[PDB]
Amino acid sequence: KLTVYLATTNPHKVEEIKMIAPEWMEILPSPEKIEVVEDGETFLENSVKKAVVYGKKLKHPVMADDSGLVIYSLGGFPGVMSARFMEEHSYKEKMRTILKMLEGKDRRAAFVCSATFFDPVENTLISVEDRVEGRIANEIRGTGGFGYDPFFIPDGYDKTFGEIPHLKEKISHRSKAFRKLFSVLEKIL
Amino acid sequence: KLTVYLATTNPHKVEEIKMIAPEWMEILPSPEKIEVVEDGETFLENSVKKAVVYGKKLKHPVMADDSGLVIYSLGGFPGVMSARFMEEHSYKEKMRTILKMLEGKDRRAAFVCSATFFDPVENTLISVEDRVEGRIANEIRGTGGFGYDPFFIPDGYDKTFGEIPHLKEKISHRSKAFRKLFSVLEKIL
Amino acid sequence: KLTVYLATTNPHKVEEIKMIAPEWMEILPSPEKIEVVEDGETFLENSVKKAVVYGKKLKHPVMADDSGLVIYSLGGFPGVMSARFMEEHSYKEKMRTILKMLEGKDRRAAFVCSATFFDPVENTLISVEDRVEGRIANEIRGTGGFGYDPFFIPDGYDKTFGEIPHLKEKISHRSKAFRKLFSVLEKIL
Amino acid sequence: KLTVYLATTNPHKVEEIKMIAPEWMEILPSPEKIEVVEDGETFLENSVKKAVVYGKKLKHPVMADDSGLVIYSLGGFPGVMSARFMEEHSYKEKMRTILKMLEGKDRRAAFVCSATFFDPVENTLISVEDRVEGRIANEIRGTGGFGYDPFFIPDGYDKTFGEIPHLKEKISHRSKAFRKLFSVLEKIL
Repeated sequence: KLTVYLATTNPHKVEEIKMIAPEWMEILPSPEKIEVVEDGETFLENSVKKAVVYGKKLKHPVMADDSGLVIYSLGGFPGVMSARFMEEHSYKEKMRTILKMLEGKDRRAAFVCSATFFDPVENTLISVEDRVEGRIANEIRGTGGFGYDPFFIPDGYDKTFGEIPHLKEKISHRSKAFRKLFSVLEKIL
Repeated sequence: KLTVYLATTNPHKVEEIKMIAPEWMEILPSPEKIEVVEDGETFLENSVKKAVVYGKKLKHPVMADDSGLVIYSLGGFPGVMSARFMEEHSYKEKMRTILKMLEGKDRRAAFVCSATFFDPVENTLISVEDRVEGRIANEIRGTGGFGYDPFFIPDGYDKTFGEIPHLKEKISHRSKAFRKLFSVLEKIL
Repeated sequence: KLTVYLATTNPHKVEEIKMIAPEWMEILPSPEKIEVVEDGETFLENSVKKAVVYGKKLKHPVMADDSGLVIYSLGGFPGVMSARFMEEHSYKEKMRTILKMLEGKDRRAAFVCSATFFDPVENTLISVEDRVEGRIANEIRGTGGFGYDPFFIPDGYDKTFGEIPHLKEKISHRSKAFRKLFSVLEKIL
Repeated sequence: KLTVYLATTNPHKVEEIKMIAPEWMEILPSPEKIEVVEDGETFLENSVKKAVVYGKKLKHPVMADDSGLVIYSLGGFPGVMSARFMEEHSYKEKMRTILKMLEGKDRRAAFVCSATFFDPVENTLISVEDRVEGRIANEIRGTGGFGYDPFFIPDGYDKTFGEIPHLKEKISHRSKAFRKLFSVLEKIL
């Protein structure tokens, strides 16, 4: 009933969103990789920018995601630099480095997702945020998920998202933010 | 029940929004004039920018408005330059100049408003657009309203908004866009 | 000695710049048309933005030009909107429309050019501006040059740049701005 | 001959720049602290942005400095985030944390400075960059200078800038970048 483009060519993000989409939404990947300067100070600003840039180009409803790992004891690092930090290195190398940063520090953290819908015909924009609170593990565990998953333990669990990646579908920042978005869209469309 | 700041110090805009607010919303003017570079290509982009800048500063829910006159035969001019065009001149001078531009041209036009709500605590942003279609009068008539009102005739009428300013409350771009916003907020908050 | 790309495919700008380039500089139009959102409030900001985006992509020295017509009695219009104003219409139609706007007004104006050099390897950026003062003619005359040239008469002359395009090399905003830029470069290279 | 405002109240930058300024230039810290969103991906973009915003407001020539520490094995971190990284913590804590990140890694680094002059009356903008190559020490040493100075050892020396701050005037990124800028200015003023 509604076909919507995603404003990301990140395969892990497309998979994760497709698997929680409502029965009434056909989610397609953008058929063009569009350049976006992601220079927002916050996830919301980057999610909105991407949504707007893709929507103006495609002239069709789009959704975007800007997301990140926030470690409270490190001033919220890496945050909006989650991908850009050590971007030519593997996530395993990034996690080993961040584990060294946290020696002697409080390990509380969150993954945060800002999910944005833009219809460029009507000029309706809806952006909502959600998060999964947790803590950084003391070592990397598992190879499931992607990115920082193998050292993030969600609230309520003792295993990392690398160890129990199936739980992302229920409790991740992305699943929660996009379900929050879908709920709004069900009300207003 | 909800106190919301407006992200505009324009007195005419504050009046117009206050008079259509729902009984559950207390609308206050921003207690600080905040500088915003309005460099968006579209009303939506400027409405979002203002909402975000004020919201991040005030740390409290805000709404913004970016609005303009769009004349189809003049490529949509003045559009986002509605205020900036001849800004040191009176609106009477602006209208006399635009009347000369339109000699021999189709007079169809619209006022367009993008109304944006941002809650910077939750990071929820909602933006919606609406419009009042009409035509440019052949001369300036009346002193009601503000800005280009005295030469804009809405669809369904033969008088300008300068002549019948009371109708803005029912049919203007601003009344319609903000009511559309309020409707969404009633559903999701 | 120095090959430089120009951040425009506007053939008139290319020709105009090539015709005053010093013997030590080879000028090439950019072989890739790079998208830049030209949202600067001034010619300098748009010129810098173009230089930086193009240089970052090309990884080679570039120059950029942002130029426009500034009519003082119209608050500086069209200014940075010189191209975007009625962009789907011919400059002939844009001039006819502007002539109607100017009836009864002061007719003084200037063309303004901001010329920018950027070397992305060294991270050296140099931007200089110049202008040619004049007046708007009562009618369009000549087909020489480009853009608004056929209704702009430079001080010291009674013919438009449409009529005397050969004089642009000597007196235009673009010739003066670029010569100023090349002078700087000659000193510091 | 020329009075110039500096677009910073950082007293160390002020002192450092004043101590190498030529006899013909009077440097004044900006008497108004002007808000700039420093969202550039590079030092040059942030330096230019600051120069332009401050100059537009002050309506007088200004210079700006955007500088940072670039550690190559950390993908160039902290880079443009040099200040923003753990901004609520002391540089001592930031250095301790970075030391932990670097355990077992290549320890090469550079300080980089982009120095920009802007004359808003003429619309002349000049930006030049320089750097000092070095390595990160195994421990924090000295309290001289500012920021990351106490764990950065410039090539040719065995002491940190914390230990030998007097040498910054001669060899630092900021001294070289500004001297390069003043050389240009001496030629073209």
